[PDB]
Amino acid sequence: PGMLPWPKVDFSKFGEIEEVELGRIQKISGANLSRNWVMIPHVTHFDKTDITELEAFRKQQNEEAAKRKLDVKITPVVFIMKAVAAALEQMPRFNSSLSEDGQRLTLKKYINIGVAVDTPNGLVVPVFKDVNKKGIIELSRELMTISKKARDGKLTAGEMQGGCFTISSIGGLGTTHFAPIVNAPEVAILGVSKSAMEPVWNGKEFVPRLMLPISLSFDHRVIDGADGARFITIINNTLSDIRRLVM
Amino acid sequence: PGMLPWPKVDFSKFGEIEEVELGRIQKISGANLSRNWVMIPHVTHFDKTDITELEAFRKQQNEEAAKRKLDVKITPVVFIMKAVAAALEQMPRFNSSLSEDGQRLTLKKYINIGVAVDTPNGLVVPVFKDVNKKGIIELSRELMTISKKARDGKLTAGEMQGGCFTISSIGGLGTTHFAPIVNAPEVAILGVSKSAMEPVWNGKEFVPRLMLPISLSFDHRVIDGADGARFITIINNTLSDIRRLV
Amino acid sequence: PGMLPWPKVDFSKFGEIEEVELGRIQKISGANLSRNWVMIPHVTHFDKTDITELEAFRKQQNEEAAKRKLDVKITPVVFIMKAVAAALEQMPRFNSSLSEDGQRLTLKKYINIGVAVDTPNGLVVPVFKDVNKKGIIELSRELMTISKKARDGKLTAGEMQGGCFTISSIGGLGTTHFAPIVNAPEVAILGVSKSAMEPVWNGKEFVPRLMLPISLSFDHRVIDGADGARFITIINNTLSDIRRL
Repeated sequence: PGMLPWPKVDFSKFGEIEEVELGRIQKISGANLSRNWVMIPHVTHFDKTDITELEAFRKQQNEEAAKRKLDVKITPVVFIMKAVAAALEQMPRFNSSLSEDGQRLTLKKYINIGVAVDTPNGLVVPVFKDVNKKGIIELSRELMTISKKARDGKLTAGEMQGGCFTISSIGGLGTTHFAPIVNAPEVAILGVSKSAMEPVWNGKEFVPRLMLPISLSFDHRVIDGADGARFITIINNTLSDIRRLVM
Repeated sequence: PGMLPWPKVDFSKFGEIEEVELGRIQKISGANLSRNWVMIPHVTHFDKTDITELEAFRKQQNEEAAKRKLDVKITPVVFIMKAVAAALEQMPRFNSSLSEDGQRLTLKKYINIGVAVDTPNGLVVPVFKDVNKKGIIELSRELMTISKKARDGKLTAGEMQGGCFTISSIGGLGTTHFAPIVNAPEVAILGVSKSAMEPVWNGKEFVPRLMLPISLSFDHRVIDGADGARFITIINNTLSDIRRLV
Repeated sequence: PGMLPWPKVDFSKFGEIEEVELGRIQKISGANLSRNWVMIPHVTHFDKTDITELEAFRKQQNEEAAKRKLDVKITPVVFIMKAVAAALEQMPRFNSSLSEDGQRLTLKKYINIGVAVDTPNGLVVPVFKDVNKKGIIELSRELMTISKKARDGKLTAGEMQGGCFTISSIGGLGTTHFAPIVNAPEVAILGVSKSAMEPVWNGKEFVPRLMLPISLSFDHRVIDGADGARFITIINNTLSDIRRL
């Protein structure tokens, strides 16, 4: 509009350089991000959830699947998808998309969750259908299947759409927290960082508990701060108690 | 300008949908927020303040107001208001507004603070006048009244303006920290998250202390990083030491 | 465009005011920030690094130069400079700049790092050249000189040009973490907050360790989430395993 333009400077004046044309994909990504960033007023909430019992449960279930030879591995991100899916039911406004002119809100009745997955071509986001209607075992098989397909790059565009919400877990690579960008036309995204044993006050003394840090970036046009806090809390509570497993 | 449009998707290829029009109030706020988001380069500072003594002082104070029947609950946010007000005097540049062209900064000598209150239609921000000249009892009394007014939706436009700074306390609902958006034409906003008992090093051992996490988002055109850190430290030091309060 | 204008309010209605015109510098940096904020999709990563051994080594080195009277104070930010420079080597894509149209990426082979320094007129960012080639003692002396120069306001043009990466350490003044704005045309910026002794699990008990909080904002058009995590982890690992030097 009436602002300063990009800073054009001769980099060779300082030393050797090398210029590279981005891939066509990297360009599309960059274009979507520039739009998302400018159009969506971002607010990020941070939180930590006690997954001590979730972890013991996950290992317990993997053992049971091992003795009867099921060839299925339950990763912790499966429980995160389920916790998110449950939360989208209780707070339907997070399961939505805002119109282009920002006038109308489309409330989605179906629950599909995109999960960021690392490929040699950087992160991509496959979408899992009806997370709310599928069990841990079935989702784990899907995640397993989609994983290798992801790392090979044999991915169809059709598999990468229909998302209502995104989960990005980068804790395996690091960070204690992060502030992600919302994936339009979705209205929110959950970030997951590395877990760690922490001293938690029980009322008389500190006790070691396995804490999982999470973050929630949301479109502030659609969601207000109070509703954001209620949402990340529900996810917290759900993850810190796996009685949701016994339907 | 020359960027991609909002994605168009036929959402019904996926399942049942329901399109709904936003409320009048909602379109206005989201329109304010879009402007605030792009015209204000945001920096967010995070911090934690030891409120162990403040909590004991607060429960002591209104158990005596109960003894004299003053009909007033002292909420924690009242103390945060005073701490912010005191910090605004010590660093006047935080109590200001940038002109549209960004050449002129208006330093305000008055101190009014907007505080976010939850209502049936979401958070609203009523403004409290001369926070630096009012006592804990008076502010708490206004707070009870104005919050009650806000929930019924009877708030007046005059009670919604004159703001110099904004406080948003959502810790009663959750989060350990958050990064809020500045409410133009203001310059800074303070967020308050949920408190927790945490192990704090005393020099020889860890001891349990009640820690309140706070956050400060500010207009980086007006405020640089060092002053932002100095500002949140003052708020921290004021809340962690009730002497500075009185 | 199709957006609200800046709010228009007469503030004298509410009480005493005083309008002040910004200095030229303040106007200039504010204009830069407004563009950077809008043109760069920001993502901020957070982390903590165990600097217990670094701090013990740093104090040993200072006490040595002290008795020899060599006039050199090693500050923690010098180690961070070395850690970042090293990371810039391992992950060259952070050592770069994106074109105005966002189609071309300029990979640099030189490593210059700007470090935020406080002055009577606020923070300024003088650039230190060839950090990957220079030692800790040498950088410490450079830092002392340029810092005194900045506080006196005698920094040349060239002394503040050529940066590839910015480090802003405000931990001496406060904060437990913060999310800074990328200094275009750079691609990332590292913030450093106040260190504190924290309990750390060793497998059977909590032991006290000195933890330094760091944060990383970056141009998400160039850097994705995974590589952002890898980058901040390298700096973390380098700072916690001082042996690596």
